[PDB]
Amino acid sequence: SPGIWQLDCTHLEGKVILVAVHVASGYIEAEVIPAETGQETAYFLLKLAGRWPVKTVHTDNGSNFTGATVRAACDWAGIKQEESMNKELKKIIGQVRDQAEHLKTAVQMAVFIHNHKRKGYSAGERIVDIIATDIQ
Amino acid sequence: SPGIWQLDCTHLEGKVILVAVHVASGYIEAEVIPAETGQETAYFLLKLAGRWPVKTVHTDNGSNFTGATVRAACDWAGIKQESMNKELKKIIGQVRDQAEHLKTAVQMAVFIHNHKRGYSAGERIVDIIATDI
Ligand SMILES: OC[C@@H]1COc2ccccc2C1
Ligand SMILES: OC[C@@H]1COc2ccccc2C1
Ligand SMILES: [Cl-]
Ligand SMILES: [Cl-]
Repeated sequence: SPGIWQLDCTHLEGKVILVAVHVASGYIEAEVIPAETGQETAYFLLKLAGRWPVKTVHTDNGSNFTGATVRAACDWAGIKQEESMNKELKKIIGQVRDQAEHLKTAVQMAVFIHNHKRKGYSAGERIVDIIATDIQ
Repeated sequence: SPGIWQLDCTHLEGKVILVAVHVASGYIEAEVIPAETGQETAYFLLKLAGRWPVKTVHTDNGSNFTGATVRAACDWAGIKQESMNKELKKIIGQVRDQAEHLKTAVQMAVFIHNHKRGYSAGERIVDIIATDI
């Protein structure tokens, strides 16, 4: 389904990365966040939902999903709750880590490479095709 | 034209907001940044280009575009530098009180702008890009 995303966390270098995958396409949005808290998780969900039509997010249901602020953000945005990438994404982060001072910039180089890679169609072309198909 | 974006800056509450508009659809990505510098601008362009197929960005050509780091980010990403805004500050206005931080109001405003509807800016951008594919 076009509105279904999976959010997972991954840790690198003492920092927390949130990785959202659009399940049907393999497109990703990812960010380094200062801490895995309710407030940061809510803000990430708000940003994601402002950019793509997010109906359902599959999460690990952990501690940063149980609070008032996340619940409020999901409610406000119209979002409901209901494997390879974390490792591949880390592999690309690995490949590019030295070219940037900051982990955040390496992570965004990795999002770029992941979504443009053509192995065919890229994940970028796949997401837009599946959503344009749904609108029509 | 599907790969053409316009980036501008706007200032509110002592902070700097970067607003990228996909010119053919009116779809926006926007962020609050800690300063209008070469490094923050290059990182914003890198994020944008990893999410949407950005071929050309129209900028104001100011100081934060003249440096080594922006030039490098645009080169690396394949970007060249050859209405949907005033509304934004007005939506930020409407939602400002519901968020402690300006950043969260700006992202409420991006959501509202892109979802408002016979098509939203979100539907228009995906229609335009799917067609070009
Ligand atoms: O009422 C929830 C709104 C919209 O989403 C967020 C996200 C993070 C922090 C605050 C809020 C307020
Ligand atoms: O060498 C350019 C790359 C890709 O983009 C950015 C953006 C900000 C800072 C460094 C870099 C490295
Ligand atoms: Cl998480
Ligand atoms: Cl600017």
